[PDB]
Amino acid sequence: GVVNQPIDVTVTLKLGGYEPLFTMSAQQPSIVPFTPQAYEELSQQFDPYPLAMQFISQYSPEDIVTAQIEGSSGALWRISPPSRAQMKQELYNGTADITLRFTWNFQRDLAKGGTVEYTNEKHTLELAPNSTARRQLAQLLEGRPDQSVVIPHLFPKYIRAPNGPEANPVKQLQPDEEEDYLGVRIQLRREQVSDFLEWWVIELQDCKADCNLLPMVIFSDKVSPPS
Repeated sequence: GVVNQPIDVTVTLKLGGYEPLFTMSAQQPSIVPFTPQAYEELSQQFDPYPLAMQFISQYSPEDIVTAQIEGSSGALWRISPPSRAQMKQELYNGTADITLRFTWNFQRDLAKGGTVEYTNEKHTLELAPNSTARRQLAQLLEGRPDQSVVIPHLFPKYIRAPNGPEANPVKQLQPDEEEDYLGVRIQLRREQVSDFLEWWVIELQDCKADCNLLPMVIFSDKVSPPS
């Protein structure tokens, strides 16, 4: 088989039908293949768990990458003034759930082999009305720069990029599913020029050394040569 490494990893964070808060596309050299050191460290992390190790042993270091996703959105927030107001009101006053969606889409090079260029999926959370996170997110719109909100269980760190179009978080490494996804801290950045440019910034809640990066670990099944 042939290594089938993503050449683009694109992720988004979107609240309801509002203009997406955060978009980012990682490409070379932000897509970092595992070294034997990385593979050893991953193996040490999951050593106590035979199920996890059985999954990991199916992959060579070359089959695994860390997408070092920049947490500052790649684009200015596009939202119109009335929709920004509607979003604030819905967050605060809405009586229905509001969906928060984190998407990922991995592009592959078909010239190497394989048949399915993109493989993707998403994780969604329903933010209940009047919930603390929902009110805190709404509060960020007031533009106090020191403020933030943590959304628990939003970022699936370990994802498989198989030959087919559906890229699921790896259950063997995240056996409690959503409960094993990482918390994400969200902030709104503003620069004075509707008299402010706005963009959103996310980081892993427990980030330490490189809070600007959200490292997504992607296991790619090998592919057959082209035909």
